[PDB]
Amino acid sequence: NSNVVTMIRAGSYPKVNPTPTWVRAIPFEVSVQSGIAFKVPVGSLFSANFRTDSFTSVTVMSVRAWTQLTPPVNEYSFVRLKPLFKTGDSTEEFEGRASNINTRASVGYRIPTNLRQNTVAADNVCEVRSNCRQVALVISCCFN
Amino acid sequence: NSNVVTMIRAGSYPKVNPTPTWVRAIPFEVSVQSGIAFKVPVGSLFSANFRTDSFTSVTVMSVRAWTQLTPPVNEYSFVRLKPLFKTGDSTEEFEGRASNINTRASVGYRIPTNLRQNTVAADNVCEVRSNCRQVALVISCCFN
Amino acid sequence: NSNVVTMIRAGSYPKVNPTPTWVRAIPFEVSVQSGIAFKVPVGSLFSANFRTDSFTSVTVMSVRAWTQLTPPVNEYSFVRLKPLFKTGDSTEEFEGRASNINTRASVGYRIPTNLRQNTVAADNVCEVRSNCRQVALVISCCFN
Amino acid sequence: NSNVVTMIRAGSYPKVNPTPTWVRAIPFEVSVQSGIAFKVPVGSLFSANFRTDSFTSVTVMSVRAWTQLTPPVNEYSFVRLKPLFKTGDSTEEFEGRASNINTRASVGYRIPTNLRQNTVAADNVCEVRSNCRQVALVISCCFN
Amino acid sequence: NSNVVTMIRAGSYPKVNPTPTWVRAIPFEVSVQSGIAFKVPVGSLFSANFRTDSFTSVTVMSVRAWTQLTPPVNEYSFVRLKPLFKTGDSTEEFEGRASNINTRASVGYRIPTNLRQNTVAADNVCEVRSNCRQVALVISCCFN
Amino acid sequence: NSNVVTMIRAGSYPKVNPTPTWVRAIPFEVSVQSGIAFKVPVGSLFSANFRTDSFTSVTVMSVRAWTQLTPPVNEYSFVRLKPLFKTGDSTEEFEGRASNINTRASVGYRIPTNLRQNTVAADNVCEVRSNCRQVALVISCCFN
Amino acid sequence: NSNVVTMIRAGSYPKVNPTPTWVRAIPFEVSVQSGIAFKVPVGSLFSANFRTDSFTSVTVMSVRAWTQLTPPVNEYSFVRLKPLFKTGDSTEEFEGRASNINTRASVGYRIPTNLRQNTVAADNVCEVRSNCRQVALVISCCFN
RNA sequence: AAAAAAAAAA
RNA sequence: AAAAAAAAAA
RNA sequence: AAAAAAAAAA
RNA sequence: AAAAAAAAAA
RNA sequence: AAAAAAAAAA
RNA sequence: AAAAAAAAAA
RNA sequence: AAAAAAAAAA
RNA sequence: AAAAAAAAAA
RNA sequence: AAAAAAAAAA
RNA sequence: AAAAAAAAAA
RNA sequence: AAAAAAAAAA
RNA sequence: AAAAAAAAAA
RNA sequence: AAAAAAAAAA
RNA sequence: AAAAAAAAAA
Ligand SMILES: [Mg+2]
Repeated sequence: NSNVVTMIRAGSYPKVNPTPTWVRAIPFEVSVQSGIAFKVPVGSLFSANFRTDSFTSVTVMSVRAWTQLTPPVNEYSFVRLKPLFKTGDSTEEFEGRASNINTRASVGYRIPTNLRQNTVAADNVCEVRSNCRQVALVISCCFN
Repeated sequence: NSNVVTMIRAGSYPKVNPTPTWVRAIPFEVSVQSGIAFKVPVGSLFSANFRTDSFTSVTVMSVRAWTQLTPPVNEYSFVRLKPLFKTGDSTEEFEGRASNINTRASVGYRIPTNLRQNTVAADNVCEVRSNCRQVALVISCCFN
Repeated sequence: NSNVVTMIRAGSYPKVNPTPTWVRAIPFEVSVQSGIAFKVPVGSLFSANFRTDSFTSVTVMSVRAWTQLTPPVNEYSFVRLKPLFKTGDSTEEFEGRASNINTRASVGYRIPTNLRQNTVAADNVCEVRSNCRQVALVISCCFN
Repeated sequence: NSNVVTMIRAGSYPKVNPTPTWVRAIPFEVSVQSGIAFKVPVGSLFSANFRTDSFTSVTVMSVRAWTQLTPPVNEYSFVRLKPLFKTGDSTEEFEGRASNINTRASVGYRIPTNLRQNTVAADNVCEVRSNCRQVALVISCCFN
Repeated sequence: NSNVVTMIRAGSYPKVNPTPTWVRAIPFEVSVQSGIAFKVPVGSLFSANFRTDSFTSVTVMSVRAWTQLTPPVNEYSFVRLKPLFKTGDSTEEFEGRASNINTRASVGYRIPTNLRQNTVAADNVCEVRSNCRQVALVISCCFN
Repeated sequence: NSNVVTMIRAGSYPKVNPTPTWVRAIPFEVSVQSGIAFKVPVGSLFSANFRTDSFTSVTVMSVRAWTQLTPPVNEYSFVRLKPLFKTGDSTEEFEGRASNINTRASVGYRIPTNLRQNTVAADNVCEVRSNCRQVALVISCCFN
Repeated sequence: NSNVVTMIRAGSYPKVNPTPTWVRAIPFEVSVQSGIAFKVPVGSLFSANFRTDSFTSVTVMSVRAWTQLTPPVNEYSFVRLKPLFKTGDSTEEFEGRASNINTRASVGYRIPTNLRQNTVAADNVCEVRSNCRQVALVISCCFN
């Protein structure tokens, strides 16, 4: 291959965009109480910690959740997700349970194309229920 | 295709990275004086205006330059690029000229693999000369 | 085939969901006045009569309508449907007419993928007009 | 694909059913005492928690069971299932044991076609034995 | 081919619609001031000048823009487009620049299927920025 | 498919037309006396009710007619169409009759290419005769 | 194709005929009394209402008949045709009956080649019988 | 499956 | 015969 | 797709 | 042999 | 079926 | 390469 | 894709 | 059409 | 050449 | 997919 | 990749 | 191996 | 030779 | 015979 700088024969000025979209997998944790649902706010996805603080909207594609701390004594971990939407909340309760007490439970759901509109910081993604005090989420989304 | 949320059968917690790399084409302008070379600082690529203020290093891959304002009366636009590098500056003067007084002049150079190390805000990309008072740059780079 | 119970060699505890989605064709009637349009509420679709009282949202896919009573003397039955949407109402008036006075008139419309968002009880599906005093609807939808 | 509503050329009024059947996998737990068998009532499957409170009969196809709490000290989890039938109870004791003390034990059984009649709330599905204080069941059935 | 009127053997009365949908490319102009973004209202698309005054909703599919007057002295024309959405505004700034001072600058963007819902007169399509005092827009859209 | 807005690399300003042509099937009704021909005016086709009030000309391609009310006692419906043209009226009498007293009569005629000139609101399409007091027309035409 | 008049290189004066033959399907109605046969006169086919008043002879090829008014209460329509010929009358009674009280009855017969001689106004085609007071006839014939 | 009108593309 | 939902399986 | 009547053509 | 108009057919 | 002049096209 | 108009030809 | 100048190689 | 980054899949 | 909307057809 | 035990069949 | 339930379709 | 976003190429 | 129940296997 | 740098070309 080349070992020196070489000339590019550029032409006209291209179409440009200083502030493009970005397809991402955002990891973050939320704290949960026993037997009480926690609504996950979209605003959690806008943070300098993720290089995403310059965005104001995001299109969520899929949501996956793991338990992040150990469960109560005698119990296996579990986590439930209930999808939420601005045009109408769901009542599905997708649930995963561990089969080894020392292991995370996990579950996720995919959002269909007809429901992939933008959300803003004030919106919510889903409700989380778990017998563990922390749940780790990984959300796949397109920032725009 | 599906019209409702569906279950994902997630497994172990994956490898994650909250602060990933980003391949970009960054557009910005600089002011140049007649007969005086202008050193383009790498720090210009780190700005909230480009969603890149969270990075501190970047690997520049190629530089393209267009004249941005009209040339002096009776002349055609021209722009020159001289590559700069921390381990040793170049003396090439890649030059483009307009063939129509009303049109931009353009030129670019590609940086070879063996010279694609990181730069930081205090470093310089290249020297620009032009008979126009502004030059528009589009730099292809990998933020990391 | 087997005539007795046989063992299943079950494995880890699976992903579960106690409240799944349901793809349905719901049949109900509405009362129509002459010359006056009737707005069909989405809330009609949530009812123990359909096994759907546990849902709060629904994604409507297609609407079909039939006249359910005889037309006025000398007339042939007709029915019109005007689609309604929360992001903006349509002005189409899909219309079916009977070619035999003793026969139902019918018409339907399909909602495109890009408009299949959720609707809740307070929302409306469409407007119905008819010269018959009742209209029977069958709505294809996904409860979620 | 289409971006707007389009007409459907509906025909005669179709055959309809407002209360269809539903093929389901229902997950619930039961409390078990040491040394004592627990009869699992069919009535557990009818509940608003499963969107099934509108059904009065169900045809059970297969039963699967997992231990839901940790076993006694020094022991590995186990669970046994004895199938029950209105025309005559079985004496099989399908049994699963854990090979890791921290792991659920599991077992299931399939009901043959010739024994898939309806069962109502007063009937029983099976007997459960376990050295763990709770057992999680998933039952595959057709509500009708 | 035939030179006279001939008979059609028509059948039963068909499904009809007196107010159908219309796929269109609407051309119009907006006035913009330097350094100020102009929000383009959807209501611009409803006008007798386009035969569209009888619609109240539209699904926007793509937006293209051109500069419509000459740029300031010594400058090349430019135009930026920032998409707007009811469910959440974007921060992209799609930009095109002229390479001959006597030529229009142009740029455009396409709206994805998941974001093609309806918009009414009070909604906005996008923000426009330019150094030219007028910008010509051509919007591909579906009136319904 | 794509889930976010993407750039279009627009070129030169295209050819545009804010007021285009429209191929339509227009349904309307006319009142008829027994034994008396009714001349159907072309102006019926220009109406806000059809989104056509901005057109002043139209090219009729085909005419189809149905009886719209029940026939006199003891009779079967019938309907006759006689084409009219500015350059010379026809004397054809295309006729349809019902074979069931409860059923619409219908007939149609196609206009040949050499006769597809423009007509204006003061022109006439055809003559209608029927033993029913109302006739329903569906005209296929091109508005220009 | 050509858009202007063009020359024909005509030759010798051709064979001509100002009064050609005409294959036609003539529709007309006759009045019938209960229990009485009606002889259909051939003269009914020579009329300005059919553009045939310039013919004095006709060759009848086939005869079809429909009932034209409702039958008496409780009865289904029927119609009978008995062919008549100048060289000798038939005694067949081709009959058709309705299977729905509201629909027309119909029947017809074909005249074989050996019997297709000319007929004039004073001749008869056939005898009609019917329990309906009017019968509609369509006769396929060659005017010469 | 072919065609006309409007839209969009390689 | 293809595709979407819930269930079951090699 | 075949046949009759009228028209036109290689 | 191909086409238009009227008629008839599988 | 080939060619020239004017027009129009993929 | 196909077509229209004028011309010319086997 | 072919050629010249400089460099490197099987 | 090939390659790099992020995302997603059999 | 493929697709959407309106129209027409075997 | 092959085999042993019990059952059943062309 | 095959089969059962509810939905939709050529 | 197929797809989306950003980049680059024939 | 195909199938059901129990057992054993690549 | 393949490649890099500079030049020139279809
Ligand atoms: Mg009937």
